[PDB]
Amino acid sequence: QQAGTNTAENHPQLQSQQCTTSGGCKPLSTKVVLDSNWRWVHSTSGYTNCYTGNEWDTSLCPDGKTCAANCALDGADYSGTYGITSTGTALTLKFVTGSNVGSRVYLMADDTHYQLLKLLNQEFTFDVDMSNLPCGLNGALYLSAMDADGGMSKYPGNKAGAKYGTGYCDSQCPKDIKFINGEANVGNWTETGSNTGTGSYGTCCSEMDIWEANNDAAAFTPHPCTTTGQTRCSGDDCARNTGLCDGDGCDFNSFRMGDKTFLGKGMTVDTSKPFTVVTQFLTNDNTSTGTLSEIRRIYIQNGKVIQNSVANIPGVDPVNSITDNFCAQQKTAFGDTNWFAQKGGLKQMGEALGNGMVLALSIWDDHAANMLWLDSDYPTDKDPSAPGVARGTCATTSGVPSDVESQVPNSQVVFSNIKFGDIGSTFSGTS
Ligand SMILES: OC[C@@H]1[C@@H](O[C@@H]2O[C@H](CO)[C@@H](O)[C@H](O)[C@H]2O)[C@H](O)[C@@H](O)c2nccn21
Ligand SMILES: *[C@@H]1O[C@H](CO)[C@@H](O)[C@H](O)[C@H]1NC(C)=O
Repeated sequence: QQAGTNTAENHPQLQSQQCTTSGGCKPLSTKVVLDSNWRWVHSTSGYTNCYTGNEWDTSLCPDGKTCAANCALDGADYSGTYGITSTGTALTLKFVTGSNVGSRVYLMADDTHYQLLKLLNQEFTFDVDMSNLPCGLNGALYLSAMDADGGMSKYPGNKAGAKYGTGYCDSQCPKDIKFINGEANVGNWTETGSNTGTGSYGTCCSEMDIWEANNDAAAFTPHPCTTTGQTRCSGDDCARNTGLCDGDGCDFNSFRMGDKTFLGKGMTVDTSKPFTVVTQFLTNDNTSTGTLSEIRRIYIQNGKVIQNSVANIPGVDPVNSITDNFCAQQKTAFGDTNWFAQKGGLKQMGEALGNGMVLALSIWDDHAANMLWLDSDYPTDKDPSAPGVARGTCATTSGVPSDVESQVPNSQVVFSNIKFGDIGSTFSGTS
């Protein structure tokens, strides 16, 4: 895609902190940038749309390469169009803004580079307010193995780069991404919604879901892929689980793991109020070259340090962190194939983490499964009483996009106090 000039692109500021054991925490002047899929796409020589609603202009975009040459991504009115605002340290992502639904942004080191986080033997910490984020919604904070420049160096067809949020990929190998590898994904374009469609290509990469949640339920989930970095896929390579990527991931959702009173409104982690979420990525030898061996989670709310809930499933060790063993036990017990292990487990996830990954923050609803996998029973044809079926208390009728968009359009998530660095250094304790 080309870079458009009709609308100035000003990235909202979102300060983060980098922390070390000896030096404590220091501010970084990071910013956020809207993902390219949400942007206006128009002719380089004017104002004519290359994409309107859910279809491409066949004149400007008769094929992927011609499209990318003819078409520019342009600047965004963050608040006005997409309901994205920042105080400078707190990011608010609103659900529905006019005809726009949801958003995704990436943390930037500067105006043309994503911040590249390397979190092996490190921790990531943030605050979240989900008080206005109900059933059916997902306020997500996660890592994707994108390139810092959004693919600009890799793909001659992409002259827009990170400044315009290009180069997305994740473990779902999404085919609804409009620009991939510097070409518009116009092949066999198929409408899937009023403003969405899919093309013949997907874009795959390893993904660490630090946070996927609403005020009813939350999950953290590593997703390894056999690839290395952002990879365009075709055919069965795009297929979830059987292809390049572990789309299911190895998830830890406290409720799914058999503790139904740990997280939610008025629970130990009280989702009706803001709280702090710490995620630590431990290696076997406590070095940044070691193998990722454990993902720990600690919560802080009202000054109280809250350890992660314990798994309570027959045939699963009662642990409270993600490990390769936990993952094998959980998959066996829930009846899910361990695609996680097949794609290389924590070691592969950690290799991705070590290579550096981009922070994404997003609010979305779910046209495929109504977010039932997050906060309800899933699959909808399995016995709810079976280990792993029940993930939340939301009704199985919840999360229909047309429903939530009508019913709770002003839902929002607020992500704040972003910090990362040495294990045990982004928060402190005392008696
Ligand atoms: O909830 C755990 C997974 C779930 O993956 C989840 O899908 C979501 C939608 O793509 C992703 O955002 C999550 O990161 C992923 O872990 C599968 O979509 C579901 O079919 C299933 N069945 C059993 C497990 N799971
Ligand atoms: C690594 O650190 C953990 C603390 O989280 C400690 O229990 C363990 O003994 C350490 N391992 C080595 C080899 O230093």
